[PDB]
Amino acid sequence: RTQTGNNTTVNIIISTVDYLLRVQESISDFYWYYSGKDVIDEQGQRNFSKAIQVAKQVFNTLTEYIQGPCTGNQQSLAHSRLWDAVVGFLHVFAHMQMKLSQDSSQIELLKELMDLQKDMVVMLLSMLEGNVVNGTIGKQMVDMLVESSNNVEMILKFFDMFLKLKDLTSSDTFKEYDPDGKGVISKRDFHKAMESHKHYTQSETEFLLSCAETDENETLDYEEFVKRFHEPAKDIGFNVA
Repeated sequence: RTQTGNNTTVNIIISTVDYLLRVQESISDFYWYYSGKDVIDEQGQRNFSKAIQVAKQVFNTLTEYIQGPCTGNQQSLAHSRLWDAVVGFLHVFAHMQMKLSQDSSQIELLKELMDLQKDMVVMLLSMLEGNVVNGTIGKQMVDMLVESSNNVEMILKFFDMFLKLKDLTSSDTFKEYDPDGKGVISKRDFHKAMESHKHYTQSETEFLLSCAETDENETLDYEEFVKRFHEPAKDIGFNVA
């Protein structure tokens, strides 16, 4: 952050967040390109992977900067332009978290994006390490969240809609629909399960059915479905909470 002895000082902490802000804008533009189109091609999916890797590394560098309650680094990044990058990533996450889930060919991209979200939330947690009551960092973070209100609402609804999935699949009402231990429920019986659960609204039920991949047998493995959509929700949502 500061080279005391040297005549001239260069703020690497601010240069890193400037690069993060540039790369987040690039990712947002590339998403806006790939928004209207139904399916993402292989080249686009690979470019997303490389950009997500770069952003993940930058986030890890920043969180390594701001651990060991480095007060100077924390204050500098609080006054820097990090909040714009965070509010951009929040929008990108909130929309791709709708979009990639419906398609069954973007599982790897979805995992990369949910890992990037976890790292961003970890850096946000490290931002508040050793916080004081009514702190400037807390106030700026609340302002950033308020600016990104809608995206946080959609992310939190997505997380809840899949956190209730474990309770649904471990409930006895599901066991009487599937009395066998094979774990491959039919798509028809799965919809009857969502209807009987009556903890899921019609929109949530139809979205979960759409996001459920089924083979030519018209049956899906609910075990694999929950084992794909539950743990990322759990680990990211715990840090958000």
